[PDB]
Amino acid sequence: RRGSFVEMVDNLRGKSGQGYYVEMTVGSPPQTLNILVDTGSSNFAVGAAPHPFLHRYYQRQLSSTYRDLRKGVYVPYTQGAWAGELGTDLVSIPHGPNVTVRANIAAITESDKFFINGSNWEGILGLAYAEIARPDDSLEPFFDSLVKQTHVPNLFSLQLCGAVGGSMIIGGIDHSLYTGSLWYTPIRREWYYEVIIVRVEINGQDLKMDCKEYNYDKSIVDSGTTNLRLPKKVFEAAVKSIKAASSTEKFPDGFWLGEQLVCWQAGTTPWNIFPVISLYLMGEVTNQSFRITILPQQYLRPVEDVATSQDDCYKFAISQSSTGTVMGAVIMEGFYVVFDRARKRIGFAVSACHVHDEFRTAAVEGPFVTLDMEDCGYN
Ligand SMILES: COCCN(C[C@H]1C[C@@H]1C)c1cc(-c2nnc([C@](C)(N)Cc3ccccc3)o2)c(Cl)c(N(C)S(C)(=O)=O)n1
Repeated sequence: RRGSFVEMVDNLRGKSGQGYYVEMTVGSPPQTLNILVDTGSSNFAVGAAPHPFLHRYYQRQLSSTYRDLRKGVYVPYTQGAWAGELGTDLVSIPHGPNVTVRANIAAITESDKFFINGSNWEGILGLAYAEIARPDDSLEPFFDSLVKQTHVPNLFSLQLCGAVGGSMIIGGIDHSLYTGSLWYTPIRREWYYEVIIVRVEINGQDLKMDCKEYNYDKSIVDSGTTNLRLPKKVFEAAVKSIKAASSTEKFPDGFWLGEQLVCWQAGTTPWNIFPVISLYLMGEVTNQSFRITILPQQYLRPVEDVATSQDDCYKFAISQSSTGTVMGAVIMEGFYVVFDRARKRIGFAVSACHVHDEFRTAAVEGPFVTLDMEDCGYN
C-alpha cells in the first residue's frame, strides 16, 4: 500500500513500439542521457557521436572520471548492431537507487539500424547476465557492478504501461504497482532471462503442441523487444487458432504476418471479438504452474497515429523467431514483472496500469497441476 520506493515510480517513458527508457547520469561533471531498459542484452552502451536520430550523446573528453579501456566492442542484435570503444565512468540513476558506481560503458561511435527516430533514447542498458555480454563474459554488466559495489538488493522490477511511461523499481518491489498476488517462475539459466512455458491456450483452448516446441532453443523475457515472438511451428498454430477464434470479422492474411494494418474509427475497435491468450509458466513447486493471460489490447498495438485522426490503426504484435520464444514489451505491459535475481526467479502480477475493459482483464492465475514440466526445456 505505502511506498518507500515512491521516488522511483514513473521513472520510465516510452512505449512498446519504440522502447521504454530511464534517465542515467554519467561522468563528471554530470551528463544525463535517456537509456533504453533492455532485459534482452547485457551491455551498457551510449551513443557518443552525433547521429540524425539522437538529440544528445556522451562526450567522453568532458568527463574527468572517464577511463578508456583501449579496446573496441561490436554488438549485433536480432535487430541492429553497433560498434564502440570500451571504458568505465561514474554512473548514477537520478530516479533510481541513491548510489553511484563505476561501470563499464561502451561509447557507440558507429551503428546500423539500431537507434530509432523519435524514440527519444540515446543508449541501452543491458540488464541480462554476463554470459551474453560482448566481447565476452569478463565485461561485468551494469547491474552486477551495482550489486557488488553497493548494498542495493539484487533485484529490480518493471511496470511497463501502454496506451505512456512506466516504473523501474531497483532494489525492491513497490506494492502500489500491482494488485493480487505475485507468481514466480524460475530463471532456468543465467544468461538471458530464460523461462519455461509449459502450456498455451487460446480462449481457453489448449494449442495442444508438445511443450518442447514452446521453448525450442529458449524462451526469454525481453523488455527491449516489442512483440511476442514465437518459433515458426508455434507461430503458425497460434495464428490458426486466433483466426478461428476471431471469425466474426475477416482480416487479410497479411495482417497476421505484420504486412498489413487494420484501422477502426476512433473508439470502435471490437476487442470482444478477439481471443485472450494464456501462457502457462513453470512454477516454484514440483508439478505446479500458473498462467498469465494476455488481452487483444496487448497483442494488437497502435501504430503511431497519423495525426489525431478518426482512425486507430493496429499491427499484429505476434511474430516469428528462429531463436526461440521472446516475451516482449506488449506481453509485459499487462503486468508488474519482478526480476528477482537474488532468488533466480521472475514474478508476474496484474499491473496497476493494466489496460483492460468492462468485459475482460489481464490476469495472473494459479496454481495449476502440470506434470513433466522439466521435459519442456531444450538441452
Ligand atoms: C522499431 O523497431 C521495432 C521494435 N524493436 C525495437 C525495440 C525498442 C522497442 C521495444 C525491436 C527490437 C528487436 C530486438 N532485437 N534485439 C533486441 C534487444 C536485445 N532488445 C536490443 C535492441 C535492438 C534494437 C533496438 C532496441 C533494443 O531487440 C526485435 Cl527482434 C524486434 N522485432 C523484429 S519485433 C517487431 O519485436 O518482432 N523489434
